[PDB]
Amino acid sequence: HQLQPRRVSFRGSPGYDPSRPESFFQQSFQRLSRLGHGSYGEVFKVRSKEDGRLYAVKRSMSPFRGPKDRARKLAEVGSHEKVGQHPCCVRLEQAWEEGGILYLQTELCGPSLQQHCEAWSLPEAQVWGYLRDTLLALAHLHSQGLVHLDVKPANIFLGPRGRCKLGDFGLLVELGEVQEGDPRYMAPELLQGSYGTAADVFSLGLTILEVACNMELPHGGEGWQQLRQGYLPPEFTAGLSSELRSVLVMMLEPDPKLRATAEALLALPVLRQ
Ligand SMILES: Cc1ccc(O)c(C)c1-c1cc(-c2ccnc(N3CCCNCC3)c2)cc(C(N)=O)c1N
Repeated sequence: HQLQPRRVSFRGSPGYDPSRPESFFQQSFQRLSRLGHGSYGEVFKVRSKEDGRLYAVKRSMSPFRGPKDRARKLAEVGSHEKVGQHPCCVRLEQAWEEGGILYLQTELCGPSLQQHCEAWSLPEAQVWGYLRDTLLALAHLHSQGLVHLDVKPANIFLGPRGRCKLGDFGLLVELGEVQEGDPRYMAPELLQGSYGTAADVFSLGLTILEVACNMELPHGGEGWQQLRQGYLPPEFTAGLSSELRSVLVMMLEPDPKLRATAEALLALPVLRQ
C-alpha cells in the first residue's frame, strides 16, 4: 500500500480520487513533453485537469533515502515559497510528495537563456532586456533577505515579449545548507565562503557577459582569475557596445563592498523601463 500524496509547504485536491491507484501527478495532469532531465530530476510541460492551464512540474529522480535527504529536498519548497510572486521570478503553484518523490508545480516558462543562446550572437536589445528583468529579480530576492548562489544562463527562463524569469531556488541562501554553484559564474568572495547581496549581482554580470559574447567562460585557472580583476578581457568584448561593457564592469567589481547594487543598476538611465 502507498500513502496518499501530501502537500509540501512551510506556511502551515480538485479532481483527484484517492480510491484509484494512479498517482496525484498522473490523475491530475496531462503530460505534454519533457523539458529537461538530469540528477536534479525531470521537468515536464503539463496541462492541469483542475483549471485547464499549462504548467511545468519538476519531480525528483529517486525516493528519499532517509529523513535528512527528505528534509534537504523539501527545503527547496520553503525557499521557493519565500520568493513568492514576482513577474521576474518563476512562480511556484503547489508542491507535494508521493511515493518518496518530491513534485514542484510552477508556472510554465519558455526555454532557458542557455537554450535560447544555443539555438540563436544575440541582438543587444534582447540582452538589455534579460539583464533588466533578472536585476529586478535580484532586487526582489534581496528584499526578502535572499541570495541566489547559482545565477547562470540555464537558470533564467524566457517569457512573453522579451521577458525572463529567474528560477532554481534550491540554490537560495538566507541572510542554510546549499550546494555548489557553477564556478564559471561564482563571485570571487565565495572562495572564502563570504556571501551577501553582492554575490548574485556578480554572477548575473558573468551570465550576461557569456550570453552577449557567446563564448565559454573559464571554470578555473588564470582565465578565471583574470575575469575577477575589475576589467573585461578583450577576448570577451568583441562586438559588445560601450554602454553594455560599462554596466558589466560595474557588476564585475571584485570587491563586494564596492560592487554596484541591483537597485543602483536599475536606477541607471540605460536601464530605464
Ligand atoms: C518545474 C520547475 C520547478 C522549480 C523551478 O525553480 C523551476 C525553474 C522549474 C522549471 C524548470 C525547468 C527546467 C528545464 C530544463 N532544465 C532545468 N534544469 C534545472 C535547473 C538548473 N539547470 C539545470 C537544468 C530546468 C523549466 C521550467 C519551465 N520552462 O517552465 C520550469 N518552470
